[PDB]
Amino acid sequence: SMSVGFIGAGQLAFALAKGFTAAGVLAAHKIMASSPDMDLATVSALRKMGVKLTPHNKETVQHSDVLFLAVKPHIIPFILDEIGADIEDRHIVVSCAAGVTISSIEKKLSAFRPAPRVIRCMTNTPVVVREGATVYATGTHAQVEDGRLMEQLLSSVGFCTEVEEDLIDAVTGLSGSGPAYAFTALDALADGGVKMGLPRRLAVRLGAQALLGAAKMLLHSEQHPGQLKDNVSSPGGATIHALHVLESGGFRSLLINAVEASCIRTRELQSMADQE
Amino acid sequence: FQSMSVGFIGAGQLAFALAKGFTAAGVLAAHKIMASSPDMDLATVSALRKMGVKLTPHNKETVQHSDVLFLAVKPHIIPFILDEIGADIEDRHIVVSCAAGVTISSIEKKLSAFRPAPRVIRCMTNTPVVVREGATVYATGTHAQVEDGRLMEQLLSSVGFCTEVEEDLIDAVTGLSGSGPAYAFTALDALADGGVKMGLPRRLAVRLGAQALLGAAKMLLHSEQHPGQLKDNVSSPGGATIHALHVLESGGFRSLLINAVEASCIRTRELQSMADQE
Amino acid sequence: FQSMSVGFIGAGQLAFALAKGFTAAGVLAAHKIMASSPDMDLATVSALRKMGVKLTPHNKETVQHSDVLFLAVKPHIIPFILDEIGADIEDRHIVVSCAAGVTISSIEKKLSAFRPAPRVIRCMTNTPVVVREGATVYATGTHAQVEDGRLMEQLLSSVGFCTEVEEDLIDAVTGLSGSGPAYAFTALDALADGGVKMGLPRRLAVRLGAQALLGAAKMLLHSEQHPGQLKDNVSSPGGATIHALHVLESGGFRSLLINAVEASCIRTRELQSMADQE
Amino acid sequence: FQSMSVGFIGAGQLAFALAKGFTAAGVLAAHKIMASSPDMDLATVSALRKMGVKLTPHNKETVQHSDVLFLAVKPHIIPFILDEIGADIEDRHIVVSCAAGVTISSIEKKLSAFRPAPRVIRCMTNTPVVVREGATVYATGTHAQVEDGRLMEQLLSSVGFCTEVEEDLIDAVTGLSGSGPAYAFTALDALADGGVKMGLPRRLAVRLGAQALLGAAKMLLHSEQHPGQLKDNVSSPGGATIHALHVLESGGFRSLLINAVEASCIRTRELQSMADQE
Ligand SMILES: NC(=O)C1=CN([C@@H]2O[C@H](COP(=O)(O)OP(=O)(O)OC[C@H]3O[C@@H](n4cnc5c(N)ncnc54)[C@H](O)[C@@H]3O)[C@@H](O)[C@H]2O)C=CC1
Ligand SMILES: NC(=O)C1=CN([C@@H]2O[C@H](COP(=O)(O)OP(=O)(O)OC[C@H]3O[C@@H](n4cnc5c(N)ncnc54)[C@H](O)[C@@H]3O)[C@@H](O)[C@H]2O)C=CC1
Ligand SMILES: NC(=O)C1=CN([C@@H]2O[C@H](COP(=O)(O)OP(=O)(O)OC[C@H]3O[C@@H](n4cnc5c(N)ncnc54)[C@H](O)[C@@H]3O)[C@@H](O)[C@H]2O)C=CC1
Ligand SMILES: NC(=O)C1=CN([C@@H]2O[C@H](COP(=O)(O)OP(=O)(O)OC[C@H]3O[C@@H](n4cnc5c(N)ncnc54)[C@H](O)[C@@H]3O)[C@@H](O)[C@H]2O)C=CC1
Ligand SMILES: CC(C)(C)[C@H](O)C(=O)O
Ligand SMILES: CC(C)(C)[C@H](O)C(=O)O
Ligand SMILES: CC(C)(C)[C@H](O)C(=O)O
Ligand SMILES: CC(C)(C)[C@H](O)C(=O)O
Repeated sequence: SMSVGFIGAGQLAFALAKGFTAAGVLAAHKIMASSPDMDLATVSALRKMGVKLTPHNKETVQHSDVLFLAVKPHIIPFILDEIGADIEDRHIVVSCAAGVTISSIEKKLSAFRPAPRVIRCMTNTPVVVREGATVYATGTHAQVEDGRLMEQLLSSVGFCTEVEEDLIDAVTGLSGSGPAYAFTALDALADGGVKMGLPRRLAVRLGAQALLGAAKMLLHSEQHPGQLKDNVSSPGGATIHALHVLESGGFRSLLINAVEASCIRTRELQSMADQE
Repeated sequence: FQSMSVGFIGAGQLAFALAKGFTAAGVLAAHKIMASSPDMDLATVSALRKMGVKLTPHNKETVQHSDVLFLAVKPHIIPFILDEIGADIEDRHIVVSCAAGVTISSIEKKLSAFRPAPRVIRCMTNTPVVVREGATVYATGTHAQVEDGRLMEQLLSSVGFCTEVEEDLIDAVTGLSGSGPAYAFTALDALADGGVKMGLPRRLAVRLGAQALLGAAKMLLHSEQHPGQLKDNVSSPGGATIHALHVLESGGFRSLLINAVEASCIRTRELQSMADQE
Repeated sequence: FQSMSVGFIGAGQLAFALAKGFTAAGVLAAHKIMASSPDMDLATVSALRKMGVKLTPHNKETVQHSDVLFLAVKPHIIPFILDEIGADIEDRHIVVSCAAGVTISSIEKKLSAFRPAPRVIRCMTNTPVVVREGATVYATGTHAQVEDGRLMEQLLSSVGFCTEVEEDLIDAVTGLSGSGPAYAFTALDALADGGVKMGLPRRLAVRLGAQALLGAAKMLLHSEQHPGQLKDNVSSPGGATIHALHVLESGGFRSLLINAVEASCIRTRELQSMADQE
Repeated sequence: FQSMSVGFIGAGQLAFALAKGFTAAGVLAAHKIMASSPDMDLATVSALRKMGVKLTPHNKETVQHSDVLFLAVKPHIIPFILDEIGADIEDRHIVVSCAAGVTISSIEKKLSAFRPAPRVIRCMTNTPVVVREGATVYATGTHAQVEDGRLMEQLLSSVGFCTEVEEDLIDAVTGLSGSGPAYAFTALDALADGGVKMGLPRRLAVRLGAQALLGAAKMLLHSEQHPGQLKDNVSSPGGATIHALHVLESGGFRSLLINAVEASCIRTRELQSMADQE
């Protein structure tokens, strides 16, 4: 029954729309997405899914019950000025934009109607295979059932939980950027397999299966990742020799550096936006 | 395969992980599984008992019970248990060695002193078979029948990915997907430390980091695109992800994971060469 | 036994540390202990004398006094004193070698040239036996009776942790708990320097750093949880500890301690290889 | 006093650790302790309840129960609970803030708006109070009576080392002994990895590494000698320990621990600067 809109018909709109329709929670034709350029590739893929496309953001707003903001963060103020007069009391406005605060969104929208229902979320591209990692925070006028509705919807495409808004920039550096850390690691592990004599295709398949299985083990275990590691490492054995060379390069410190750098850049960009 | 009895020589981490995976998959009833260990007071033995798996101190009883016999002892114990139960191997047995490094030829040579034509398969797997997401390769031995490889692939596919390989790939597979979960646990612990540094509670940071790794791995498995293209899709221009990828690159992140696979593979080969010297 | 007599061949640091621990524990009166060194002017010799330990320059006299005979000379002197005292070993003697690296085989070979069936135990301990918090492992030799191992474990448990191991673990134990105290002394000196840099008086910084290390070690010994979980409990999100852990990780702190255990273990094995060649 | 009543505002890790230590020491019966948290479903809340500690969601009830009132909430919550309970502080109350970074000045300013002359003590402790081996410092506030400091030192000495300091030392103490246990847990995990690399079972490696750290720390606390002298006594010429110390030095081991104390102390000061601005 629910009509869903995406302002911005790009990578994230495609990923969510694919996940929602694969989950069977939405019919593709009950989704509408808008972008200025109707000839983009993401738009073609959405079109082939059966999603409704239009260049006009107002049509997306008028179609939608739940309205996702899926444009780049510096575009958010422009489209809020554009469609703010079109937001109705029935709308739930879900901002997916990195860094952009609920306060900044409500300030724009409240100049039109007084009580906009805003939810901010951070998700990631694996919603496309229904294994996303999603957090959300509720705005000033978001009703209790608004947050419940959004958790049910986003749980259909992965993990979803409510957070205080002040955690979301850190979540962005961990699970928002996290898939890229994983793709980098998987490319490098495959190079390692190839160096040691494996065909590339097998090395890619085995590395990716190893990462998936290990992540699932941790999610299903009550034990600390160090204990799961201890269970792998036999005394004198192959694994503990390999963990040593990771440690000698400061492997752990690089991943900490990465989360920190993505979080800090997220905060720094929003600081630029608020100054502007 | 209801007519199939499965046994484990060794009742430790891998025997538990496989028995838990097989029974969760429904391909084996736990009472059709027997496992043996000289220490019936181990945490893995207690876990196997509560599953319904039959337990005995005596390896000979495992052999007599089993059709498919998994060798799940440490690699240096393999020649001792081959000498112990070699005279008990029957024509019906398929011997599946899971031991790192240990060659099919060394196993066949030991068993053939007792009865010619032992049916031997060598595999390398990993602990995530316990959640039915293992990564398993196997190589068939000299006297393994064609049906033996198909049978073993059917059984091991129920607990994850499984494919046949030439034996000379297995030591490298060991360094990639055998040791792989440990690389992942290390990475996930570090990613969680990063989440905590930036203000997340530890439990949430662990959950999100693990989910991000799982989802990305599944994306790559289900996509036709290169990991670099999927990575390019994450990084917006000027954005948070590309800033983070730069600091990974500045530390030689990629080279460390190459070093790891290499070090595990080389150690695997080194240990077997020491065993072959003995 | 409260009638048991104990001897040390080599009245140096370890003989002092064990004798101090045994007597502080009350398991031995100092007068049941005899120690021998060629130089009766050593400081360790004077310290033992003040405790009430019997001293002599003659290793034969220590052998005649003793039931349990500790060998506490430097490893390259072990063959020399075995040649000197071998004809004086009796049926009643338990010979306990504390020497790093020196194998039970090499000791039994020297002593068996004089008299068959020497009862030999090899141990590795560490200096904190002086405060009854040592870490000790032992392996029993070919002719040690079952009660010899139990007696030695009872004695050494009075001054710290003590457990039986296979002899092939002892060189690795040497690199971990034998050299271990030196790693801790280095760490405590540096932690104190950090406290001083941030404005603490040296005496307070030393006291707090050592207390923190002691308490943390005791927590781990008394906990069922992984050290990573205990570390996670210390680290509040965004907080001081997680910031400090990051700078440790950026320097490869963990890899340095792995390097250290490895280097001590490898050196221990290399030194014994040189002795065996000679 | 055996009539003294103790309260914890914030029934989390530190409240559990202190309550466990106080009761294990016998200085307080569990029923003289009350702790409050807004979520009565927390694991720390259940652990305290099993010990016999009184629990309530209402911070006012803890204040009414208590003579000595510990503030054991996260630092940014301190101003919130001072506003909540300030009108309930009485002449009899000793308010002991355990919060990292939070100054006596800021606490006395909030409480004095309700009632003049609050008796305030600030402390910094660490988690090993749970095994009665904490490291604790305290500074007395403007209106603390002389016996208030003595009472607090007597109480906190029951669970470890405790001494009075000037308040301007506490942020540095935080970086040394407050974060200290986490440095030790990291070191012990890595030492165990080294033991495992060289062939030790994990459980034995963890046990020996922790015992070595504990014993070394106890040696230093009981010795009059410099940690460098104790280190010198471990290092035999040409031997295993001095080889291992070299590889520590080549990685700048000492500098990493200095970096850590500094980073924790600086972060502690920075967090309080942010609070003071707010
Ligand atoms: N891609 C992901 O997996 C995730 C992205 N996000 C957030 O989602 C938002 C979009 O990310 P992507 O989809 O990656 O960027 P993208 O660049 O692929 O798509 C952006 C879309 O906005 C469209 N657009 C530009 N100007 C517009 C306007 N005036 N009106 C309407 N549409 C307009 C562009 O044509 C394009 O279709 C960003 O704020 C990003 O931070 C958050 C979580 C993960
Ligand atoms: N743990 C893993 O994830 C994987 C392990 N492997 C291989 O599986 C084998 C076992 O690995 P884990 O189970 O991790 O070792 P583990 O040490 O947990 O279990 C070893 C078992 O062998 C038993 N055992 C010792 N001597 C025995 C004897 N004479 N007869 C019967 N049982 C005896 C021990 O009591 C213990 O139950 C090794 O060869 C390892 O390389 C292969 C791939 C993955
Ligand atoms: N110091 C420690 O905490 C530990 C030391 N060990 C082992 O204990 C043995 C000695 O260690 P330290 O006491 O540190 O050495 P140390 O050099 O302090 O004492 C060695 C003693 O042997 C004496 N000695 C030299 N030639 C002798 C002879 N011909 N007959 C009798 N005594 C003779 C020396 O005079 C000196 O008193 C070494 O093999 C060392 O590996 C093992 C574990 C811990
Ligand atoms: N954990 C340790 O070993 C040490 C901690 N500290 C300090 O102790 C304080 C707490 O440390 P942890 O116990 O580790 O924190 P924790 O987070 O484990 O426990 C904090 C407790 O405060 C409770 N809380 C939250 N809002 C509250 C409210 N409005 N009223 C009452 N209780 C409330 C939480 O529910 C939780 O039970 C912090 O200021 C920390 O700096 C100082 C020295 C050592
Ligand atoms: C799975 C593997 C054989 C690599 C194990 O982790 C080991 O190190 O022995
Ligand atoms: C998901 C995320 C917002 C982190 C995106 O990958 C970006 O870098 O802009
Ligand atoms: C004990 C300490 C206050 C340093 C805590 O571990 C933290 O990091 O907040
Ligand atoms: C205890 C030990 C044998 C390791 C001594 O410290 C040495 O280096 O010789």
